[PDB]
Amino acid sequence: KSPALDAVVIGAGVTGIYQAFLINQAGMKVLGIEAGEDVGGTWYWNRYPGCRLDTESYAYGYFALKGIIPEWEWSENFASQPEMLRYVNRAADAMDVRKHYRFNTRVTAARYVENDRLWEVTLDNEEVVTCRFLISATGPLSASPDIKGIDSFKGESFHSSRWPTDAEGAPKGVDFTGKRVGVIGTGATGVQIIPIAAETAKELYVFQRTPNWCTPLGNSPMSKEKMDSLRNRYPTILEYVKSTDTAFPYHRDPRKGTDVSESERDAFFEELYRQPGYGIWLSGFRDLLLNKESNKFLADFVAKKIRQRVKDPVVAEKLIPKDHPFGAKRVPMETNYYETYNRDNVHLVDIREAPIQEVTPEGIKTADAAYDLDVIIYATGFDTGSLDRIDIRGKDNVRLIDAWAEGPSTYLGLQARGFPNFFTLVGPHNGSTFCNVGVCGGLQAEWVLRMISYMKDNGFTYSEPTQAAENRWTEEVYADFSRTLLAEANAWWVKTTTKPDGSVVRRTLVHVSGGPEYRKRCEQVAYNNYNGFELA
Amino acid sequence: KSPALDAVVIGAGVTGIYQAFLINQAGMKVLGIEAGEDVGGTWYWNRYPGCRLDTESYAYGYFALKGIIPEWEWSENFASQPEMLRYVNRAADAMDVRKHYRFNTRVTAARYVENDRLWEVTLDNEEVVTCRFLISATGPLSAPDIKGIDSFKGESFHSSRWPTDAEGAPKGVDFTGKRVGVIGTGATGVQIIPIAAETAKELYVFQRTPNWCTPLGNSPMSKEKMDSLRNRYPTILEYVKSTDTAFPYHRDPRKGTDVSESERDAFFEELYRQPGYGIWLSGFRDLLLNKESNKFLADFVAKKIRQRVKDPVVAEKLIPKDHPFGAKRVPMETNYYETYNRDNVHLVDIREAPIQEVTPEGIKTADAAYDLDVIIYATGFDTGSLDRIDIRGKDNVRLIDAWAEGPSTYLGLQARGFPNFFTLVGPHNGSTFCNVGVCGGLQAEWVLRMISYMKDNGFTYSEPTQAAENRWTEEVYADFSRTLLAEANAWWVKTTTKPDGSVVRRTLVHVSGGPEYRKRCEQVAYNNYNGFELA
Ligand SMILES: Cc1cc2nc3c(=O)[nH]c(=O)nc-3n(C[C@H](O)[C@H](O)[C@H](O)COP(=O)(O)OP(=O)(O)OC[C@H]3O[C@@H](n4cnc5c(N)ncnc54)[C@H](O)[C@@H]3O)c2cc1C
Ligand SMILES: Cc1cc2nc3c(=O)[nH]c(=O)nc-3n(C[C@H](O)[C@H](O)[C@H](O)COP(=O)(O)OP(=O)(O)OC[C@H]3O[C@@H](n4cnc5c(N)ncnc54)[C@H](O)[C@@H]3O)c2cc1C
Repeated sequence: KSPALDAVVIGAGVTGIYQAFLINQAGMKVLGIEAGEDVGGTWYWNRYPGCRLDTESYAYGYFALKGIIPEWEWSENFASQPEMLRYVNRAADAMDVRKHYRFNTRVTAARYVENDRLWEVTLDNEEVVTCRFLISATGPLSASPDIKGIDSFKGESFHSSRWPTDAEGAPKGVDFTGKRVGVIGTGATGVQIIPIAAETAKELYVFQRTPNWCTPLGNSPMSKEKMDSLRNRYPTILEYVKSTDTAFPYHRDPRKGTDVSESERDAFFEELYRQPGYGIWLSGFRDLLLNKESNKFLADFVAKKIRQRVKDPVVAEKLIPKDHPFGAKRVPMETNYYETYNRDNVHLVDIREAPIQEVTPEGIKTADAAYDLDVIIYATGFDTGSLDRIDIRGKDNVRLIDAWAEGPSTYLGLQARGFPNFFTLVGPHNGSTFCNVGVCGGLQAEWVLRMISYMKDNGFTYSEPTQAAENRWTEEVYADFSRTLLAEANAWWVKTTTKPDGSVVRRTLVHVSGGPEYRKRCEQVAYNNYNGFELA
Repeated sequence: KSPALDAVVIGAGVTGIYQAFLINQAGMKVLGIEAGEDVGGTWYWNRYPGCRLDTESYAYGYFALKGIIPEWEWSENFASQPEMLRYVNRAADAMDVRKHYRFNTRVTAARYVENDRLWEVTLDNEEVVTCRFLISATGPLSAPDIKGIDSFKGESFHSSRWPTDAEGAPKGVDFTGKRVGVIGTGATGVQIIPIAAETAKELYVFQRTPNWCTPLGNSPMSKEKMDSLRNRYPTILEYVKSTDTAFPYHRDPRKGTDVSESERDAFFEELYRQPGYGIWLSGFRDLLLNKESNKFLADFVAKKIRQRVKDPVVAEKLIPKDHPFGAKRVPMETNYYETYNRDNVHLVDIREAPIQEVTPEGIKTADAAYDLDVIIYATGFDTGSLDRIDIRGKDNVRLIDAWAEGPSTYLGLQARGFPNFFTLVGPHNGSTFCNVGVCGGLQAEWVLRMISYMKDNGFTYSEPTQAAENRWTEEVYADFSRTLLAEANAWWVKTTTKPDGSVVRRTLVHVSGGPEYRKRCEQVAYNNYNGFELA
């Protein structure tokens, strides 16, 4: 049998809708599927107070850089969620892409049918569509707590992954006047929520096990003159972000930390720290993430600034990580976060030394005290992937989740052996963790378009990585990872298995190779007739 | 005073015409100047028999890849000069670029007017045109001192100016009944020699020392293949934009010394028989970094020459002993070695017996006299294309004097002393080992972006700072020094001892990978052209 569609794209975040647009544009039959009511992905689902980009708006706005909505005007240097959603909606208007999508629809299963070289996609556990190619754009991140009696709390509970919204689409109940509020989690979302909650809360208790390194965002409104000169510079901006390791508008200093004196370093860090955006991390010395000494130079500088900004030295010290290097995790940026602790009604609770024994009807119970609360905010982190919710079955009925149980195994981060004609766009296993996804995801969608077109042009109906290509690729991805500070720092990012026979397999959950070098490899493969893929 | 033009572009080869096209398309006023009649540059001036690409036609044809002439059809895998000239003509037609050019016109001088931030450009030592920006696209290569050349009574042919018929094809390529001498076995000689031998009564090749050459493996391009190529143009473009040379090849990730002798030989045998430059560009990653690895390949190619040339004494005179393989841009050949197997073809070693003079009757060497009906001077390449122009910067300094110790630039594009002046496509910015169809196109795009940024911001002055130029120029020498090229081509380095006794070394050749170099250029452009003072 022949499939009804050339492709199904799962997801209508920035990645999915661009893939669908490209495929329709090339004259092929695409159906998008989205669980929500409309486009946006991240920017549709996440509506908690202070939700905002870490990437310069202009750099994230690939659809404007690529001339799809070249006239777009950013109002802020780092756009809030509502502005981001307007951006994605405007892009979708211009792409005329909503008409290819079925919204309010979940893919629950997808099954490869060997004899027909197609995928059977089950929607909402009932209807089945068939496509030659299945393309996942289901999100590089998933909702992340492990404490008794959470459901027993009799006040208002808020979860940042599913913040309640009103009729407009704005967050519900962010006015905390008269309320004692407890926040669990000081990761990226916690450091955005904490300062805002503190504006109105009667009291605010922050339950922190271990701190993250955070740096100031430096956000400000975008003037008309800046926005115009940016747009005039788009051709250079595009070429620049295509050429940096992360696709952020930053590149590392060519010197090592020791190439300069303590005096120069301090002045260098001071200047970076006060500059809006990720410069402090991404413009740092070349060995920042390769050398413990070099990393300590910066980590000690950031500590110094945290002690400057927090008045109480006891509290200051609890906000400074002693257990991991700076820049081992996508660093959260913040707007007046550390200053929040200077408020009379803000209290830091160290739950490492006094762990939470249970959430109770009245609040939170640690080993050391009872906190009577009206509100608990679960400012919960991020990893388990977006694909696990789908029962994906490849050849011989193998489950993707079993295929990847000892860690992701792919060729080029895009296809897995066992699962022909299936592309996995934008995920930690192909570089989303440290990427400007706006740009990285766009370029990846373009590469997938070119492979599908090549197959169409050549009459190929089957693609699957060989065992050798997959194994070498995955080993090489791990080898890249292991040469950095991330490997010792993030233990859970490496799956180590000892096989029956006795071989030891090491795989990283997170691909950290530079984008340009990654894409150069992908073009080497594409030009040489998709070497490493069995095509038929 | 305000300049009449935003820019003057010197030259109508593929680089110049593209630059001029870009600037006019951006809505700026450009004037092109070209010494010749029409467009083509290389492909206009070089009309000798056997002239042909070393780069796969589809990969050189950036104008087809970029959608300027997307419908173009290559008739062979490595296009002959006549096909290339048609390519450039068709591109120029589609670009509507000839209307912006002065032809039959030679820039003789260019002077920077400091009070006015513009260039005065002198044409054929008479008319003066003014521009904000001067962009040289005068060619990555320029241009024999033998007593008595004018004394020969036979026919003399110079490869750089082969006479043409009315249809513009080489004249006098039938040597039936003629005794022919060819002086030189660089790129042009090895293209001319096998063709001359098809008809010559007798052929004498006057060779000082041999080059390394490899088989081109050229063949006609079928419609089927052309169409499949056109369909993958998006991929082909991305690939050539990401390889080190912009050729459609990338190095093997392994070091030569890491692969066994039997494997290596087999690897080399397959590449040797594959059309184009794979034997060099797809080779081991350390070919130009490790002497033992290079020697593996040089020994292999020598084994192939001994196989192809029947007489071992002649074969050995055709195998270089003085240099590593691939330390110069390697001439590719069509049946060149086999020419020497013919009974009427003779290799004359002029190292062993240098030429004394040309005489009315032929050539006299230290050893013998050769009676000839035809002499072909198949000349090679040194001096730069800019040397022919009297270029004066601030305080009336000559560019010749500013670059006397070697080229000194920022980003290979502008030189301190010479504001608003861009040098496109020359050995000092990567042309030697590049597919110039692509590298040059990309360079022109970068310069256009800089010029557009200046126009947007109202800047009328650009010049590299001393620190930027020095740092850049020193790095370029550093990368160069860590390759075999430093030992192999000693004349590619200028070593000056200054009056204070300090030693300055500059490379004449920039050898960084294209992608890396362009990344550096974008780092600069994004950061408001840091290292250029702009005003
Ligand atoms: C708060 C926050 C801030 C961020 N800030 C940045 C930033 O500044 N810079 C940056 O580069 N990245 C940032 N990101 C990362 C973000 O993931 C990417 O920028 C980008 O939004 C991901 O786009 P996407 O289309 O790949 O996936 P998503 O935006 O996650 O969209 C995936 C879509 O798939 C749908 N879906 C999933 N499964 C199914 C199914 N089974 N059936 C039907 N539909 C399904 C979901 O409903 C969702 O709409 C941020 C993420 C978060 C959460
Ligand atoms: C025989 C041969 C084969 C080659 N094969 C390849 C190949 O296969 N692949 C590859 O990448 N490269 C090859 N090259 C290199 C070649 O130089 C480039 O490919 C390319 O043609 C250079 O283009 P250009 O526009 O930069 O300069 P050119 O083509 O050299 O043109 C420069 C133009 O400037 C004009 N000019 C110079 N000075 C003045 C002046 N003062 N006033 C007015 N006009 C002036 C000249 O008349 C000329 O027309 C080859 C070169 C030669 C000689």
